Amino acid sequence: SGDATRTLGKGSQPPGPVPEGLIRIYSMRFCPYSHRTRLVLKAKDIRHEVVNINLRNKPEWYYTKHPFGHIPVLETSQSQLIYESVIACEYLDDAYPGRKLFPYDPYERARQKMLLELFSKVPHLTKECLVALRSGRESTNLKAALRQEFSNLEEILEYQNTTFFGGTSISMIDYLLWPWFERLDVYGILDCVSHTPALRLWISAMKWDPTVSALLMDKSIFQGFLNLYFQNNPNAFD
Amino acid sequence: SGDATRTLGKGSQPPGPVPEGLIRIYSMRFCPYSHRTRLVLKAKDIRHEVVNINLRNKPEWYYTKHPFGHIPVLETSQSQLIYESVIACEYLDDAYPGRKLFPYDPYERARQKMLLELFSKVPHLTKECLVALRSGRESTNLKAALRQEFSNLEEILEYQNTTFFGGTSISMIDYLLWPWFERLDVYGILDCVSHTPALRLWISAMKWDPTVSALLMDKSIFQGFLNLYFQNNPNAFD
Ligand SMILES: *SC[C@H](NC(=O)CC[C@H](N)C(=O)O)C(=O)NCC(=O)O
Ligand SMILES: *SC[C@H](NC(=O)CC[C@H](N)C(=O)O)C(=O)NCC(=O)O
Repeated sequence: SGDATRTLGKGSQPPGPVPEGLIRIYSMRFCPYSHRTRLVLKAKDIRHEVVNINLRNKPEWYYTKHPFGHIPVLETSQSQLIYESVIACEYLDDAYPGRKLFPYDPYERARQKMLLELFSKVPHLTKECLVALRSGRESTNLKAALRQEFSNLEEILEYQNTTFFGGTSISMIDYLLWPWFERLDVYGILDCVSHTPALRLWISAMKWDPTVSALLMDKSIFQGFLNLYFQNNPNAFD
Repeated sequence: SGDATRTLGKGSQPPGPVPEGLIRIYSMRFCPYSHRTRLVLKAKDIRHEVVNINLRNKPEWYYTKHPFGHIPVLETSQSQLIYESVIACEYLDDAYPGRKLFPYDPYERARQKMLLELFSKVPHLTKECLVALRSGRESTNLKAALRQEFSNLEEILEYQNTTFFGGTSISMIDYLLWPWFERLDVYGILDCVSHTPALRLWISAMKWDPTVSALLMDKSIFQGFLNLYFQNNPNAFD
């Protein structure tokens, strides 16, 4: 919600300076790391501007935002740059008022970061699973590894006996995990959660969250992206 | 300072419960990750107990502190477990009063975490360098890679024109990086900072810090450790 604009690529005008009272995020519509920070921006009700970046043909000026041209990057009114999706999310939460997403209790807050670490293998595994399916490979081994990681997550929800990873209602950790879980269906690996019932309840509960729901990707647009993407078609990155 | 005790290994008595008003850290005298958390414990003047763990022959009960028996682990009076050195350090800083090690400003705090990420390749590279030297390998390539990482760090200090990574005086980020820098000499890779003058000034400045100085390892004990270690001698882990 609010990121439906053409990407800027090589030869594009850099945006103006960030206006006072706004923060800016450099994103890309299909990037799960950027998705994570956009969820936090929305959930916290932060006034912001989304600038999409062309990852195949990056604007030369974009390397002045991140030395390797990665996304997400946050850029403030005072010229300050913040990156790593997790560092970005955490900064957003501390810097801005209203709803607090991380717990106040130091221990509870640490627990969520520990849960974040337990999840660390999932992003690259889902990616490897996708790449395998998209080349026609019998990706039984990667799926088996993903299922294990998801079993590790299931045991947390199951032990805590709460709907969300951080308790009875949604919080920071839930948004941090969300984007890869949204992608399972289109990735073709929704079956990797067939054995994890609390994860499946969590997925349902997440979709009902105002913020999660507002930012849900259109499934058919996303399928088109993946087709162009795996053909290395420049149109994917627009 | 305060970690000069025999390690507990297989068949060892587990320690009692953590007494009210104390936090406990599971460590090992030569572990750089644990060293990081001990520096924070000391710097914050936190009342604590250090329990050393035998990494070659782990106590069976230790898997009830960390599922893979890693260190450091913090254990509280209320039975709570916190791990990952960085998560531990961060929790310590938020939970305990007096001197604050991370900056108060959200942006400045985020910057330090960004500096921590820039440093991320250094631990395993220094380890690979050590392993290479200790088997008699012409480790020119690993040293070249380490030197690059150290050049990346030098440019930060140089751009900021301050002694410490977080400013004119010592702070959290400095303690987080410290342990690998202490180890360069005994590792045999002190020459990998020959080209980085602010890093070398920083190293000198760090050694003068009350906390850093208090926890400095004895060089000859450490050489003995490495000899036993690379011989897979059980005595290394005592
Ligand atoms: S989704 C696009 C890529 N983003 C990242 O992999 C950021 C990961 C960070 N670790 C994080 O923010 O958490 C991306 O920037 N791809 C462009 C590239 O050239 O790598
Ligand atoms: S120094 C001993 C080892 N510790 C770690 O590698 C912890 C690293 C974490 N990422 C961190 O705390 O930052 C260790 O626990 N070795 C024992 C083993 O069997 O791996």
